[PDB]
Amino acid sequence: SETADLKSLAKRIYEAYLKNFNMNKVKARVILSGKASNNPPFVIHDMETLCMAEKTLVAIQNKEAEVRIFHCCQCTSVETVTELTEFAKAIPGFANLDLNDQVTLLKYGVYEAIFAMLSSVMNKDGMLVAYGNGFITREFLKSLRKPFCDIMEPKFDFAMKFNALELDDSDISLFVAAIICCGDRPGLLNVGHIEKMQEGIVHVLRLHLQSNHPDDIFLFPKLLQKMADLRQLVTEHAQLVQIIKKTESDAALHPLLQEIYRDM
Amino acid sequence: SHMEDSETADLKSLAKRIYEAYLKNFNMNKVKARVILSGKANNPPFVIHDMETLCMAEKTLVVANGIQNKEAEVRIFHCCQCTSVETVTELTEFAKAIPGFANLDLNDQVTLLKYGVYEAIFAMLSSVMNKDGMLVAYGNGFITREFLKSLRKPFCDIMEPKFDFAMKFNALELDDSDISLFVAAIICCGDRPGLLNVGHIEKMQEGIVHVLRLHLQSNHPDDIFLFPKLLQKMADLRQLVTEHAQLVQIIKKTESDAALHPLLQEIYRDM
Ligand SMILES: COC(=O)N(CC(=O)O)Cc1cccc(OCc2nc(-c3ccc(Cl)cc3)oc2C)c1
Ligand SMILES: COC(=O)N(CC(=O)O)Cc1cccc(OCc2nc(-c3ccc(Cl)cc3)oc2C)c1
Repeated sequence: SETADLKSLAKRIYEAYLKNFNMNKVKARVILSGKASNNPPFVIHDMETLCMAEKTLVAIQNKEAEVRIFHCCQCTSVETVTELTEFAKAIPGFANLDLNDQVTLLKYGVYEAIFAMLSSVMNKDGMLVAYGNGFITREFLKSLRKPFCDIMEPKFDFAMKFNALELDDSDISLFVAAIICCGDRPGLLNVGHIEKMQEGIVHVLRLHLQSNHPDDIFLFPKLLQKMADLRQLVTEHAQLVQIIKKTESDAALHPLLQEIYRDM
Repeated sequence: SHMEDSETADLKSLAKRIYEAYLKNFNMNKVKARVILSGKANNPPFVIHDMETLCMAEKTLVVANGIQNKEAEVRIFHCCQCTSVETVTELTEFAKAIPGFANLDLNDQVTLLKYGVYEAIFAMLSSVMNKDGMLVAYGNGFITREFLKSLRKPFCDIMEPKFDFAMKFNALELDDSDISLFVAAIICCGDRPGLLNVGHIEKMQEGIVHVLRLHLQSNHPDDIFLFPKLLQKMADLRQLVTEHAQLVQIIKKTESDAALHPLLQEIYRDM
């Protein structure tokens, strides 16, 4: 045993994952079963059901129904950004880094990470919203007017492909941690150590997937591709967001998310 | 007041003569298709969702004589054509059965058909589709939309746009009585280029359009504006077909193992 060091680290990240994230694949897959355990979610398929949801599920009414979704989306992503930061701090090594390195990894990582975890609450028909109490159809999102329907579709594409890997929360913890702890991110200060720290989380991820998915020994290689597809997905997302802000008159970009995009 | 007059018994006759012609000449219809999809029909469809079930399908559904060893995308491509060629035939027989259609100039019979057939195929294709996939092989098969997306460019760009159409179209909750009339109005279009007796064909559409109007008002008095909604769909199909005409040519012009059926070639020549 020298890897007894590593098997440890894997639980430390995954505990941090279970702690700092209210929404997880195992919880999300149980909800959408039909083995609902209590009440099932509430489905949104159009207006009527949307505005019944905007009643019972949120805290708006003045505005068009497209921007309601657009704004609601940011409420969720900001919460998640917060959860992601608390999770980043609970990664061994992350705290040790320059303050301005802790901010940069987080800047370029959070979205790649949001969309990877977003797959957990998506299937082909829709996604789990409002803390898991709601569910909005993919169809409904596509049957919204341009350019707002071009928003969510590409993420569904990603998720279907992603959930085909049939990863679990233990895999997703390490995977997400490999996304945050990335040495590519422009403007890093201690580039060499972030890399040594990456190559370390990458190692445990590789071996974990080999214990958990012996049935596909090439899963890790495939996650490195998904990591690639995520960076493009985010670049793509950056622009669809820019555009909607610089055209659509009632489009309100939260100042935190604005900053994240600043100099994308 | 008044019982039913024969100026409008002529109309329920038309909507009646057309509907039967539709049942006579189309092997697949919306009533059949939904029964097959609910699994309330009795060895149900066979799901295709990967390479294995694709290949193990062609074995027990179509074995390929002159295709056995091609790629996987080009199989679907060719497979698709067998179905549409079989549909054009069914569409032509159905067109011969529309009152007035046989009476038209022989060239006019084939021009209305040239421009109508794809508009009608995709309109009717909606019957065999849901959000997940579509019925294939005379009903006995089923292929995931998912799987059709999970092919490469530009092959996976073919079938998606028709799923967009169909989901919106099926939301109109139309039935075979409506579709029969709608298809007839598609074929009988006074709009199509190079027509030889444009005035009579105009008049002919107008009659079929008028029957469709009142039939929709009867069978769907809950959406009194179903008819206009359907006029929009005609438009949506013209462009769906147009876009489709160009992705086919691309796939012909580029993809070196993409054969276009010679009947379909002729059809496409000039759109
Ligand atoms: C611009 O919006 C986005 O596409 N995103 C937010 C961002 O850029 O920060 C991406 C994104 C990230 C995470 C989740 C997300 O969508 C969640 C989400 N939540 C709703 C919604 C609408 C009404 C009610 Cl009552 C409840 C929920 O819709 C959606 C798509 C969307
Ligand atoms: C070029 O092919 C096409 O996209 N089309 C044909 C054409 O243009 O004439 C459009 C089209 C028209 C009508 C139906 C259609 O889809 C039927 C269809 N049938 C299959 C298939 C594949 C393997 C097996 Cl074993 C069985 C069936 O796939 C598809 C899409 C597709």
